[PDB]
Amino acid sequence: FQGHMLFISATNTNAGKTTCARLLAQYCNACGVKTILLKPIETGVNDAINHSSDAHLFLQDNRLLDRSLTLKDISFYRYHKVSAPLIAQQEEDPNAPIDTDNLTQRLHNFTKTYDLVIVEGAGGLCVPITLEENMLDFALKLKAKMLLISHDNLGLINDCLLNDFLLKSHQLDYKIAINLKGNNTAFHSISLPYIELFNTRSNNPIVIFQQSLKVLMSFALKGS
Amino acid sequence: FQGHMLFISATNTNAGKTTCARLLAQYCNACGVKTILLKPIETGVNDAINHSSDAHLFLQDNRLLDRSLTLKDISFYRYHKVSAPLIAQQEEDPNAPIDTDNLTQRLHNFTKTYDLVIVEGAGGLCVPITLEENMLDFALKLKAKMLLISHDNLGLINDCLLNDFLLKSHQLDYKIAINLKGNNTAFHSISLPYIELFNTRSNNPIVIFQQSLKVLMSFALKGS
Ligand SMILES: Nc1nc2c(ncn2[C@@H]2O[C@H](COP(=O)(O)OP(=O)(O)O)[C@@H](O)[C@H]2O)c(=O)[nH]1
Ligand SMILES: Nc1nc2c(ncn2[C@@H]2O[C@H](COP(=O)(O)OP(=O)(O)O)[C@@H](O)[C@H]2O)c(=O)[nH]1
Ligand SMILES: NCCCCCCCC(=O)O
Ligand SMILES: NCCCCCCCC(=O)O
Ligand SMILES: [Mg+2]
Ligand SMILES: [Mg+2]
Ligand SMILES: [Mg+2]
Ligand SMILES: [Mg+2]
Repeated sequence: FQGHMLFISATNTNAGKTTCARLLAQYCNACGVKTILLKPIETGVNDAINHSSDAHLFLQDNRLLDRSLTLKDISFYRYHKVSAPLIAQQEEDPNAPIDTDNLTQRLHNFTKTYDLVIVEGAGGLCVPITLEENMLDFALKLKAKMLLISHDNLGLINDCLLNDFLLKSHQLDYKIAINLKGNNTAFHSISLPYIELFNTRSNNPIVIFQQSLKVLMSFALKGS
Repeated sequence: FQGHMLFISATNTNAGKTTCARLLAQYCNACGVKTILLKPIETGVNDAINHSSDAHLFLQDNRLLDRSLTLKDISFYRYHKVSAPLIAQQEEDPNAPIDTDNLTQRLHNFTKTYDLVIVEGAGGLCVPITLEENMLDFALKLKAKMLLISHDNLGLINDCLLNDFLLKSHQLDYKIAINLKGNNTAFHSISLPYIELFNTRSNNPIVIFQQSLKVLMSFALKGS
Protein backbone atom coordinates (compact mmCIF):
# COMPACT_ATOMS: atom_id res chain seq x y z
CA PHE A 1 0.00 0.00 0.00
CA GLN A 2 0.96 3.63 0.03
CA GLY A 3 1.78 4.97 3.50
CA HIS A 4 -0.72 4.58 6.31
CA MET A 5 -2.52 7.61 7.74
CA LEU A 6 -3.33 8.21 11.44
CA PHE A 7 -5.58 11.07 12.51
CA ILE A 8 -4.95 12.41 16.04
CA SER A 9 -7.93 13.91 17.86
CA ALA A 10 -8.62 14.40 21.54
CA THR A 11 -11.15 14.74 24.29
CA ASN A 12 -10.62 18.47 23.80
CA THR A 13 -7.98 21.08 23.18
CA ASN A 14 -4.93 20.94 25.47
CA ALA A 15 -5.30 17.20 26.12
CA GLY A 16 -1.95 16.34 24.47
CA LYS A 17 -2.43 15.78 20.74
CA THR A 18 0.74 17.62 19.71
CA THR A 19 2.84 16.22 22.53
CA CYS A 20 1.75 12.63 21.84
CA ALA A 21 1.94 12.99 18.05
CA ARG A 22 5.56 14.09 18.35
CA LEU A 23 6.43 11.25 20.71
CA LEU A 24 4.82 8.71 18.44
CA ALA A 25 6.47 10.03 15.28
CA GLN A 26 9.85 10.08 17.05
CA TYR A 27 9.41 6.43 18.12
CA CYS A 28 8.24 5.36 14.68
CA ASN A 29 11.18 7.12 12.97
CA ALA A 30 13.58 5.47 15.42
CA CYS A 31 12.07 2.13 14.45
CA GLY A 32 12.63 2.76 10.73
CA VAL A 33 9.00 3.73 10.03
CA LYS A 34 9.43 6.97 8.14
CA THR A 35 6.77 9.29 9.59
CA ILE A 36 5.64 12.84 8.86
CA LEU A 37 3.61 15.13 11.14
CA LEU A 38 0.90 17.35 9.59
CA LYS A 39 -1.35 20.01 11.12
CA PRO A 40 -3.65 20.87 8.24
CA ILE A 41 -5.82 23.34 10.17
CA GLU A 42 -4.62 25.49 13.07
CA THR A 43 -6.32 28.31 14.95
CA GLY A 44 -5.04 30.77 17.52
CA VAL A 45 -1.80 31.47 15.70
CA ASN A 46 0.24 34.48 14.71
CA ASP A 47 3.11 33.28 12.51
CA ALA A 48 4.61 36.75 12.09
CA ILE A 49 5.43 36.78 15.80
CA ASN A 50 5.41 33.26 17.12
CA HIS A 51 7.24 30.12 15.94
CA SER A 52 5.96 27.64 18.54
CA SER A 53 2.62 26.62 17.03
CA ASP A 54 1.84 22.97 16.57
CA ALA A 55 2.80 23.24 12.90
CA HIS A 56 6.12 24.88 13.83
CA LEU A 57 6.96 22.06 16.27
CA PHE A 58 5.99 19.51 13.65
CA LEU A 59 8.13 21.31 11.07
CA GLN A 60 11.20 21.14 13.35
CA ASP A 61 10.78 17.39 13.69
CA ASN A 62 9.96 16.88 10.03
CA ARG A 63 13.02 18.70 8.78
CA LEU A 64 15.08 15.84 10.23
CA LEU A 65 13.81 13.89 7.24
CA ASP A 66 13.37 16.64 4.61
CA ARG A 67 15.23 19.97 4.84
CA SER A 68 13.07 21.44 2.09
CA LEU A 69 9.86 21.39 4.11
CA THR A 70 8.37 24.69 5.05
CA LEU A 71 5.34 25.56 7.20
CA LYS A 72 3.03 25.89 4.16
CA ASP A 73 3.82 22.30 3.14
CA ILE A 74 2.39 20.87 6.35
CA SER A 75 -0.29 23.35 7.44
CA PHE A 76 -2.78 24.88 5.04
CA TYR A 77 -5.53 26.81 6.87
CA ARG A 78 -4.20 29.03 9.66
CA TYR A 79 -6.13 31.62 11.65
CA HIS A 80 -5.52 34.15 14.41
CA LYS A 81 -8.81 33.65 16.28
CA VAL A 82 -8.55 31.21 19.25
CA SER A 83 -11.71 29.37 18.25
CA ALA A 84 -13.20 26.52 16.24
CA PRO A 85 -11.96 26.62 12.61
CA LEU A 86 -15.37 27.30 11.12
CA ILE A 87 -15.75 30.48 13.19
CA ALA A 88 -12.23 31.64 12.54
CA GLN A 89 -12.68 31.13 8.80
CA GLN A 90 -16.02 32.96 8.66
CA GLU A 91 -14.52 35.94 10.49
CA GLU A 92 -11.06 36.14 8.89
CA ASP A 93 -11.55 34.59 5.44
CA PRO A 94 -15.28 34.67 4.65
CA ASN A 95 -14.71 33.99 0.90
CA ALA A 96 -12.71 30.80 1.43
CA PRO A 97 -14.54 27.98 3.30
CA ILE A 98 -12.13 25.24 4.30
CA ASP A 99 -11.93 22.73 1.43
CA THR A 100 -11.62 19.23 2.82
CA ASP A 101 -11.41 17.69 -0.67
CA ASN A 102 -8.31 19.72 -1.23
CA LEU A 103 -6.94 18.80 2.17
CA THR A 104 -7.60 15.09 1.51
CA GLN A 105 -5.52 15.29 -1.67
CA ARG A 106 -2.67 17.16 0.00
CA LEU A 107 -2.51 14.77 2.94
CA HIS A 108 -2.69 11.67 0.79
CA ASN A 109 0.09 12.94 -1.40
CA PHE A 110 2.47 12.38 1.54
CA THR A 111 1.62 8.68 1.54
CA LYS A 112 3.88 8.43 -1.57
CA THR A 113 6.98 9.38 0.39
CA TYR A 114 6.25 8.29 4.01
CA ASP A 115 5.43 5.01 5.68
CA LEU A 116 3.13 6.87 8.09
CA VAL A 117 1.36 10.19 7.80
CA ILE A 118 0.18 11.57 11.17
CA VAL A 119 -2.54 14.22 10.87
CA GLU A 120 -3.36 16.28 13.98
CA GLY A 121 -6.84 17.80 14.10
CA ALA A 122 -7.84 20.81 16.21
CA GLY A 123 -9.76 20.47 19.43
CA GLY A 124 -11.94 17.39 19.63
CA LEU A 125 -14.01 15.30 17.24
CA CYS A 126 -17.12 17.47 17.00
CA VAL A 127 -15.23 20.71 16.30
CA PRO A 128 -16.69 22.34 13.17
CA ILE A 129 -14.56 22.87 10.07
CA THR A 130 -17.28 23.78 7.58
CA LEU A 131 -21.08 24.03 8.06
CA GLU A 132 -21.36 20.42 7.02
CA GLU A 133 -18.20 18.82 8.40
CA ASN A 134 -16.49 18.39 11.75
CA MET A 135 -13.10 16.87 12.62
CA LEU A 136 -14.53 13.32 12.74
CA ASP A 137 -16.11 13.85 9.28
CA PHE A 138 -12.72 14.94 8.01
CA ALA A 139 -11.04 11.85 9.47
CA LEU A 140 -13.73 9.72 7.83
CA LYS A 141 -13.14 11.35 4.43
CA LEU A 142 -9.41 10.76 4.86
CA LYS A 143 -10.04 7.02 5.51
CA ALA A 144 -7.50 7.35 8.33
CA LYS A 145 -7.23 5.38 11.49
CA MET A 146 -8.01 7.40 14.63
CA LEU A 147 -6.01 7.98 17.80
CA LEU A 148 -7.95 9.92 20.40
CA ILE A 149 -5.89 11.46 23.15
CA SER A 150 -7.50 11.95 26.54
CA HIS A 151 -6.48 14.11 29.43
CA ASP A 152 -5.47 12.39 32.68
CA ASN A 153 -7.60 14.24 35.24
CA LEU A 154 -10.81 13.66 37.11
CA GLY A 155 -13.54 13.57 34.50
CA LEU A 156 -11.61 11.54 31.93
CA ILE A 157 -13.98 8.59 32.27
CA ASN A 158 -16.90 10.60 31.06
CA ASP A 159 -14.89 12.28 28.30
CA CYS A 160 -13.37 9.01 27.04
CA LEU A 161 -16.75 7.22 27.07
CA LEU A 162 -18.54 10.05 25.22
CA ASN A 163 -15.89 9.73 22.50
CA ASP A 164 -16.08 5.92 22.56
CA PHE A 165 -19.81 6.16 21.91
CA LEU A 166 -19.38 8.55 18.99
CA LEU A 167 -16.48 6.55 17.45
CA LYS A 168 -18.04 3.12 17.83
CA SER A 169 -21.08 4.55 15.94
CA HIS A 170 -18.97 5.30 12.88
CA GLN A 171 -17.01 3.23 10.35
CA LEU A 172 -13.39 3.66 11.39
CA ASP A 173 -10.70 1.96 13.39
CA TYR A 174 -9.80 3.83 16.52
CA LYS A 175 -7.86 3.81 19.80
CA ILE A 176 -8.35 5.98 22.84
CA ALA A 177 -5.11 6.70 24.76
CA ILE A 178 -4.66 8.70 27.99
CA ASN A 179 -1.83 11.26 28.04
CA LEU A 180 -0.56 10.57 31.58
CA LYS A 181 1.54 13.56 32.57
CA GLY A 182 4.62 13.36 34.76
CA ASN A 183 3.93 13.73 38.49
CA ASN A 184 0.34 12.55 38.29
CA THR A 185 -0.22 9.56 40.55
CA ALA A 186 -3.80 10.58 41.50
CA PHE A 187 -4.73 9.02 38.11
CA HIS A 188 -3.79 5.53 39.25
CA SER A 189 -5.94 5.90 42.40
CA ILE A 190 -8.93 7.77 40.95
CA SER A 191 -9.47 6.84 37.27
CA LEU A 192 -7.37 3.78 36.48
CA PRO A 193 -9.57 1.39 38.49
CA TYR A 194 -12.44 2.10 36.10
CA ILE A 195 -10.21 1.89 32.96
CA GLU A 196 -9.14 -1.54 34.24
CA LEU A 197 -12.78 -2.69 34.59
CA PHE A 198 -13.80 -1.19 31.26
CA ASN A 199 -10.97 -3.00 29.47
CA THR A 200 -12.05 -6.42 30.85
CA ARG A 201 -15.53 -5.74 29.43
CA SER A 202 -14.72 -4.09 26.09
CA ASN A 203 -13.33 -5.37 22.82
CA ASN A 204 -11.41 -2.10 22.27
CA PRO A 205 -9.50 -1.09 25.40
CA ILE A 206 -8.52 2.36 26.57
CA VAL A 207 -4.76 2.49 26.91
CA ILE A 208 -2.19 4.82 28.51
CA PHE A 209 -0.23 6.59 25.77
CA GLN A 210 3.12 6.41 27.58
CA GLN A 211 2.79 2.62 27.98
CA SER A 212 1.71 2.16 24.36
CA LEU A 213 4.24 3.42 21.81
CA LYS A 214 4.77 -0.05 20.33
CA VAL A 215 1.10 -0.98 20.36
CA LEU A 216 0.11 2.32 18.77
CA MET A 217 2.73 1.98 16.03
CA SER A 218 1.38 -1.56 15.33
CA PHE A 219 -2.16 -0.14 15.29
CA ALA A 220 -1.27 2.66 12.91
CA LEU A 221 0.42 0.31 10.43
CA LYS A 222 -1.86 -2.67 10.54
CA GLY A 223 -3.71 -3.97 7.48
CA SER A 224 -4.64 -1.91 4.44
CA PHE B 1 -50.03 13.63 36.76
CA GLN B 2 -47.83 13.31 39.78
CA GLY B 3 -44.98 15.83 39.90
CA HIS B 4 -42.59 16.09 36.97
CA MET B 5 -38.98 14.96 37.30
CA LEU B 6 -35.93 16.72 35.79
CA PHE B 7 -32.50 15.09 35.86
CA ILE B 8 -29.54 17.51 35.82
CA SER B 9 -26.32 16.27 34.23
CA ALA B 10 -23.39 18.12 32.73
CA THR B 11 -20.53 18.12 30.30
CA ASN B 12 -18.46 17.12 33.32
CA THR B 13 -17.97 17.80 36.99
CA ASN B 14 -17.64 21.48 37.98
CA ALA B 15 -19.68 22.69 34.99
CA GLY B 16 -22.47 24.13 37.18
CA LYS B 17 -25.08 21.46 37.91
CA THR B 18 -25.56 22.44 41.56
CA THR B 19 -25.44 26.17 40.89
CA CYS B 20 -27.98 25.95 38.05
CA ALA B 21 -30.22 23.44 39.85
CA ARG B 22 -30.51 25.83 42.79
CA LEU B 23 -31.25 28.80 40.55
CA LEU B 24 -33.90 26.88 38.68
CA ALA B 25 -35.57 25.54 41.81
CA GLN B 26 -35.57 29.03 43.33
CA TYR B 27 -37.25 30.46 40.20
CA CYS B 28 -39.79 27.65 40.05
CA ASN B 29 -40.68 28.04 43.75
CA ALA B 30 -41.06 31.80 43.25
CA CYS B 31 -43.47 31.03 40.42
CA GLY B 32 -45.60 28.76 42.60
CA VAL B 33 -44.14 25.51 41.20
CA LYS B 34 -43.27 23.64 44.36
CA THR B 35 -39.82 22.13 43.66
CA ILE B 36 -37.46 19.88 45.60
CA LEU B 37 -33.73 19.37 44.97
CA LEU B 38 -32.26 15.85 45.31
CA LYS B 39 -28.68 14.59 45.08
CA PRO B 40 -29.14 10.84 45.28
CA ILE B 41 -25.46 9.95 44.82
CA GLU B 42 -22.53 12.12 45.92
CA THR B 43 -18.81 11.43 46.01
CA GLY B 44 -15.91 13.34 47.50
CA VAL B 45 -17.71 14.16 50.73
CA ASN B 46 -16.96 14.07 54.42
CA ASP B 47 -20.18 14.90 56.29
CA ALA B 48 -18.57 14.69 59.73
CA ILE B 49 -16.46 17.73 58.87
CA ASN B 50 -18.04 19.58 56.00
CA HIS B 51 -21.58 20.93 55.50
CA SER B 52 -21.19 22.46 52.05
CA SER B 53 -21.71 19.44 49.80
CA ASP B 54 -24.25 19.61 47.03
CA ALA B 55 -26.74 17.74 49.22
CA HIS B 56 -26.15 20.20 52.08
CA LEU B 57 -26.83 23.19 49.81
CA PHE B 58 -29.92 21.48 48.47
CA LEU B 59 -31.06 20.72 52.02
CA GLN B 60 -30.78 24.41 53.01
CA ASP B 61 -33.00 25.39 50.10
CA ASN B 62 -35.41 22.51 50.62
CA ARG B 63 -36.01 23.28 54.26
CA LEU B 64 -37.76 26.46 53.12
CA LEU B 65 -40.58 24.13 52.14
CA ASP B 66 -40.21 21.31 54.69
CA ARG B 67 -38.41 21.81 58.02
CA SER B 68 -38.41 18.08 58.67
CA LEU B 69 -36.05 17.23 55.82
CA THR B 70 -32.67 15.91 56.73
CA LEU B 71 -29.65 15.03 54.55
CA LYS B 72 -30.57 11.31 54.45
CA ASP B 73 -33.97 12.17 52.94
CA ILE B 74 -32.41 13.73 49.85
CA SER B 75 -29.09 11.92 49.38
CA PHE B 76 -28.72 8.18 49.73
CA TYR B 77 -25.27 6.97 48.57
CA ARG B 78 -22.42 9.14 49.84
CA TYR B 79 -18.70 8.42 49.60
CA HIS B 80 -15.41 9.99 50.63
CA LYS B 81 -13.43 9.12 47.49
CA VAL B 82 -13.31 11.96 44.90
CA SER B 83 -14.13 9.62 42.02
CA ALA B 84 -16.87 8.05 39.93
CA PRO B 85 -19.53 6.44 42.16
CA LEU B 86 -18.85 2.90 41.00
CA ILE B 87 -15.20 3.14 42.11
CA ALA B 88 -16.03 4.81 45.38
CA GLN B 89 -18.62 2.14 46.16
CA GLN B 90 -16.30 -0.77 45.31
CA GLU B 91 -13.59 0.66 47.58
CA GLU B 92 -15.66 1.92 50.52
CA ASP B 93 -18.76 -0.30 50.48
CA PRO B 94 -17.94 -3.41 48.45
CA ASN B 95 -21.00 -5.34 49.78
CA ALA B 96 -23.54 -2.72 48.72
CA PRO B 97 -23.66 -1.95 44.95
CA ILE B 98 -25.74 1.14 44.28
CA ASP B 99 -29.37 0.05 43.81
CA THR B 100 -30.99 2.17 41.14
CA ASP B 101 -34.36 0.41 41.56
CA ASN B 102 -34.38 1.61 45.12
CA LEU B 103 -33.32 5.08 44.09
CA THR B 104 -36.06 5.21 41.43
CA GLN B 105 -38.67 4.46 44.10
CA ARG B 106 -37.29 7.02 46.54
CA LEU B 107 -37.12 9.77 43.93
CA HIS B 108 -40.56 9.07 42.55
CA ASN B 109 -42.04 9.16 46.01
CA PHE B 110 -41.36 12.93 46.04
CA THR B 111 -43.62 13.37 43.01
CA LYS B 112 -46.56 12.91 45.47
CA THR B 113 -45.71 16.10 47.34
CA TYR B 114 -43.90 18.31 44.78
CA ASP B 115 -44.81 19.78 41.43
CA LEU B 116 -41.20 19.29 40.29
CA VAL B 117 -38.49 16.96 41.49
CA ILE B 118 -34.98 18.02 40.38
CA VAL B 119 -32.42 15.21 40.54
CA GLU B 120 -28.73 16.16 40.21
CA GLY B 121 -26.41 13.41 38.96
CA ALA B 122 -22.65 13.30 39.53
CA GLY B 123 -20.17 14.23 36.86
CA GLY B 124 -21.42 13.72 33.33
CA LEU B 125 -23.67 11.28 31.52
CA CYS B 126 -21.26 8.37 31.08
CA VAL B 127 -20.13 8.30 34.71
CA PRO B 128 -20.50 4.75 36.06
CA ILE B 129 -22.85 3.99 38.96
CA THR B 130 -22.87 0.20 38.77
CA LEU B 131 -21.10 -2.17 36.33
CA GLU B 132 -24.15 -2.05 34.12
CA GLU B 133 -25.46 1.49 34.55
CA ASN B 134 -24.20 5.03 34.08
CA MET B 135 -25.85 8.37 34.90
CA LEU B 136 -27.73 8.45 31.57
CA ASP B 137 -29.04 4.91 32.22
CA PHE B 138 -30.26 6.08 35.60
CA ALA B 139 -32.03 9.08 34.06
CA LEU B 140 -33.62 6.72 31.52
CA LYS B 141 -34.87 4.40 34.29
CA LEU B 142 -36.28 7.42 36.11
CA LYS B 143 -38.23 8.46 32.96
CA ALA B 144 -37.08 12.00 33.73
CA LYS B 145 -36.50 14.85 31.39
CA MET B 146 -32.83 15.85 31.05
CA LEU B 147 -31.10 19.19 31.52
CA LEU B 148 -27.44 19.06 30.59
CA ILE B 149 -25.33 21.89 31.89
CA SER B 150 -22.27 22.91 29.91
CA HIS B 151 -19.29 24.95 30.91
CA ASP B 152 -18.75 28.30 29.18
CA ASN B 153 -15.10 28.04 28.08
CA LEU B 154 -13.21 27.24 24.93
CA GLY B 155 -13.99 23.64 24.12
CA LEU B 156 -17.70 23.81 24.96
CA ILE B 157 -18.70 23.22 21.35
CA ASN B 158 -17.09 19.84 21.29
CA ASP B 159 -18.39 18.91 24.75
CA CYS B 160 -21.97 20.03 24.00
CA LEU B 161 -22.02 18.22 20.64
CA LEU B 162 -20.64 14.96 22.09
CA ASN B 163 -23.50 15.05 24.59
CA ASP B 164 -26.03 16.03 21.90
CA PHE B 165 -24.99 12.95 19.92
CA LEU B 166 -25.37 10.62 22.91
CA LEU B 167 -28.72 12.15 24.00
CA LYS B 168 -30.30 12.28 20.57
CA SER B 169 -29.48 8.53 20.30
CA HIS B 170 -31.65 7.72 23.31
CA GLN B 171 -35.36 7.95 24.14
CA LEU B 172 -35.64 11.02 26.34
CA ASP B 173 -36.46 14.68 26.16
CA TYR B 174 -33.48 16.88 26.80
CA LYS B 175 -32.06 20.42 26.78
CA ILE B 176 -28.45 21.51 26.77
CA ALA B 177 -27.84 24.83 28.59
CA ILE B 178 -24.56 26.75 29.00
CA ASN B 179 -23.73 28.02 32.50
CA LEU B 180 -22.38 31.46 31.51
CA LYS B 181 -20.41 32.73 34.47
CA GLY B 182 -20.21 36.37 35.47
CA ASN B 183 -17.33 38.30 33.87
CA ASN B 184 -17.05 36.02 30.87
CA THR B 185 -17.47 37.97 27.65
CA ALA B 186 -14.93 35.86 25.69
CA PHE B 187 -17.85 33.38 25.33
CA HIS B 188 -19.85 35.76 23.16
CA SER B 189 -16.84 36.30 20.84
CA ILE B 190 -15.46 32.74 20.73
CA SER B 191 -18.26 30.17 21.16
CA LEU B 192 -21.59 31.94 20.75
CA PRO B 193 -21.20 32.43 16.99
CA TYR B 194 -21.25 28.66 16.54
CA ILE B 195 -24.17 28.14 19.01
CA GLU B 196 -26.08 30.70 16.90
CA LEU B 197 -25.40 28.74 13.69
CA PHE B 198 -26.15 25.39 15.30
CA ASN B 199 -29.51 26.65 16.57
CA THR B 200 -30.61 27.78 13.07
CA ARG B 201 -29.86 24.24 11.84
CA SER B 202 -31.13 22.11 14.73
CA ASN B 203 -34.58 21.23 16.00
CA ASN B 204 -33.33 21.27 19.62
CA PRO B 205 -31.30 24.40 20.33
CA ILE B 206 -28.50 24.90 22.82
CA VAL B 207 -29.50 27.68 25.18
CA ILE B 208 -27.74 29.88 27.79
CA PHE B 209 -28.94 28.90 31.25
CA GLN B 210 -29.06 32.47 32.59
CA GLN B 211 -31.31 33.56 29.69
CA SER B 212 -33.57 30.52 30.06
CA LEU B 213 -35.19 30.20 33.49
CA LYS B 214 -38.71 30.55 32.06
CA VAL B 215 -38.08 28.30 29.08
CA LEU B 216 -36.48 25.64 31.26
CA MET B 217 -39.36 25.70 33.75
CA SER B 218 -41.78 25.28 30.78
CA PHE B 219 -39.61 22.42 29.49
CA ALA B 220 -39.51 20.67 32.84
CA LEU B 221 -43.29 20.82 33.29
CA LYS B 222 -44.50 20.16 29.79
CA GLY B 223 -46.71 17.19 28.89
CA SER B 224 -46.91 13.94 30.83
N1 LIG C 1 3.76 19.33 32.61
C1 LIG C 1 3.32 18.62 31.53
N2 LIG C 1 2.73 19.27 30.49
C2 LIG C 1 2.30 18.58 29.39
C3 LIG C 1 2.42 17.14 29.22
N3 LIG C 1 1.81 16.77 28.02
C4 LIG C 1 1.38 17.92 27.46
N4 LIG C 1 1.71 18.96 28.27
C5 LIG C 1 1.43 20.39 28.07
O1 LIG C 1 0.06 20.56 27.90
C6 LIG C 1 -0.16 21.63 26.98
C7 LIG C 1 -1.08 21.08 25.87
O2 LIG C 1 -0.42 20.03 25.18
P1 LIG C 1 -0.59 19.80 23.59
O3 LIG C 1 0.21 18.58 23.28
O4 LIG C 1 -0.23 21.03 22.85
O5 LIG C 1 -2.11 19.50 23.50
P2 LIG C 1 -3.16 19.71 22.25
O6 LIG C 1 -3.65 21.14 22.34
O7 LIG C 1 -4.21 18.65 22.49
O8 LIG C 1 -2.35 19.41 20.95
C8 LIG C 1 1.19 22.05 26.46
O9 LIG C 1 1.56 23.23 27.19
C9 LIG C 1 2.11 20.89 26.82
O10 LIG C 1 3.48 21.26 26.96
C10 LIG C 1 3.10 16.52 30.39
O11 LIG C 1 3.27 15.28 30.39
N5 LIG C 1 3.50 17.28 31.46
N1 LIG D 1 -17.17 32.68 39.74
C1 LIG D 1 -18.21 31.86 39.39
N2 LIG D 1 -18.22 30.58 39.84
C2 LIG D 1 -19.25 29.73 39.53
C3 LIG D 1 -20.39 30.10 38.71
N3 LIG D 1 -21.20 28.98 38.52
C4 LIG D 1 -20.62 27.99 39.23
N4 LIG D 1 -19.50 28.47 39.83
C5 LIG D 1 -18.54 27.75 40.68
O1 LIG D 1 -18.07 26.64 39.99
C6 LIG D 1 -17.84 25.58 40.91
C7 LIG D 1 -18.61 24.35 40.37
O2 LIG D 1 -20.00 24.63 40.36
P1 LIG D 1 -21.12 23.52 40.70
O3 LIG D 1 -22.44 24.20 40.51
O4 LIG D 1 -20.87 22.93 42.03
O5 LIG D 1 -20.87 22.50 39.56
P2 LIG D 1 -21.16 20.88 39.50
O6 LIG D 1 -19.94 20.20 40.11
O7 LIG D 1 -21.37 20.61 38.03
O8 LIG D 1 -22.47 20.65 40.31
C8 LIG D 1 -18.35 26.04 42.25
O9 LIG D 1 -17.20 26.46 43.00
C9 LIG D 1 -19.23 27.23 41.92
O10 LIG D 1 -19.36 28.17 43.00
C10 LIG D 1 -20.30 31.53 38.28
O11 LIG D 1 -21.21 31.98 37.56
N5 LIG D 1 -19.23 32.30 38.64
N1 LIG E 1 -17.25 16.39 42.98
C1 LIG E 1 -17.18 14.93 42.92
C2 LIG E 1 -17.13 14.71 41.45
C3 LIG E 1 -16.92 13.28 41.02
C4 LIG E 1 -16.67 13.28 39.49
C5 LIG E 1 -16.50 11.88 38.91
C6 LIG E 1 -15.99 11.99 37.43
C7 LIG E 1 -15.70 10.61 36.88
C8 LIG E 1 -15.13 10.75 35.41
O1 LIG E 1 -15.96 11.05 34.55
O2 LIG E 1 -13.91 10.59 35.24
N1 LIG F 1 -5.37 25.98 20.43
C1 LIG F 1 -6.44 26.39 19.51
C2 LIG F 1 -7.54 25.50 19.95
C3 LIG F 1 -8.87 25.75 19.30
C4 LIG F 1 -9.94 24.90 20.04
C5 LIG F 1 -11.33 25.02 19.42
C6 LIG F 1 -12.38 24.35 20.39
C7 LIG F 1 -13.78 24.56 19.86
C8 LIG F 1 -14.81 23.94 20.87
O1 LIG F 1 -14.87 22.71 20.87
O2 LIG F 1 -15.45 24.71 21.61
MG1 LIG G 1 -3.24 22.99 21.66
MG1 LIG H 1 -2.16 20.53 19.29
MG1 LIG I 1 -19.25 19.51 41.87
MG1 LIG J 1 -22.82 19.36 41.81
